[PDB]
Amino acid sequence: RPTFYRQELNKTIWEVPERYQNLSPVGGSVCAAFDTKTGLRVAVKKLSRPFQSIIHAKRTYRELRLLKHMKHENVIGLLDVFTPARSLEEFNDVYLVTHLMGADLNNIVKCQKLTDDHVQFLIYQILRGLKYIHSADIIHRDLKPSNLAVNEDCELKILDGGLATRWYRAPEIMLNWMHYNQTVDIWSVGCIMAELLTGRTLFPGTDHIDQLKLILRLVGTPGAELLKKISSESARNYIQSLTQMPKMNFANVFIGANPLAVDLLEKMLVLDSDKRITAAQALAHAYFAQYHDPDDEPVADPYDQSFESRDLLIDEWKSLTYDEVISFVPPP
Ligand SMILES: C[S@](=O)c1ccc(-c2nc(-c3ccc(F)cc3)c(-c3ccncc3)[nH]2)cc1
Repeated sequence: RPTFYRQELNKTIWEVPERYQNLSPVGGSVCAAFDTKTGLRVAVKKLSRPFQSIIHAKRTYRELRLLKHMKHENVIGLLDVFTPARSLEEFNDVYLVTHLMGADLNNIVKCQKLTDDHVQFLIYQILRGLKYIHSADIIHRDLKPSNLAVNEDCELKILDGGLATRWYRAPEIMLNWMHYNQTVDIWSVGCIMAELLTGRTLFPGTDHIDQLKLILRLVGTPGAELLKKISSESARNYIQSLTQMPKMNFANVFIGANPLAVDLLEKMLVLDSDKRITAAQALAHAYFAQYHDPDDEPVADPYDQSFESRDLLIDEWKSLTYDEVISFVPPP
């Protein structure tokens, strides 16, 4: 058990091992710091109010559980996990530690003008991660350009993968729809890609209903085929109210962009989550011909998420977590 300094950063206080030095605020709370033990730069995240509510406490175990599982180049994982306390009784803090990344993808579309080859590498990467994630039966639900960490290199990893702007949500999340599927991430990836290629937000909706309008001026109103599946004597309904729309040509909507890419968008941005192309499929798409390599798009171990499915007490969750903290084996 390592020696910990203590120091205060802004209002938040910080209690970490000496192997990390230079703690430096990037944004619970994140600091950039130097890992003497490996001499690589890292991100230390101090979880906010870990075991406040049951809703926090479970959320804590979830985050630790996921991060412990994520072993994949395109997906944030755990270098170190640590608590200052010793024995169960003191335990009320959790700092998570990963490879520092230092820019997110929203400060890229706001810097650069990006090449087609850029979106290529970048989107491939997103789908590389996605696909490992989906293979564990986890669904992101919030992919958006601020959950994608990119380092100076143009390397990218997926942040917050399975913890949870309306702009990147599949329509089926904006219609609640309590029980959908993994292709919701695909919709987002479309929204991200479109914007990477064009420099403007695809669907900058002002609220939840404006957004289903914006989506519709593009992908068009649903065929009686899809309409039937909307669970409503009237939640339905509510769509057909709003005028009937031409499905626009992605080709013009997206003039100038590589037509491989545009064909790819036509398949991600499909109103019907059954006809939405999967992660593993979209990587076999020509757009990624440069990068693709079947024998290098790895799946994940199966992920145990029955825990999700049950009501424990604060005391029961903080205990399980602590089990997770001390049971932690670091990588290579
Ligand atoms: C969705 S909100 O925009 C949001 C922003 C940042 C983060 C966010 N969480 C982390 C973070 C840090 C350490 C971990 F172990 C896990 C995640 C980072 C991070 C990781 C590596 N290098 C720089 C920053 N960014 C999570 C949510």
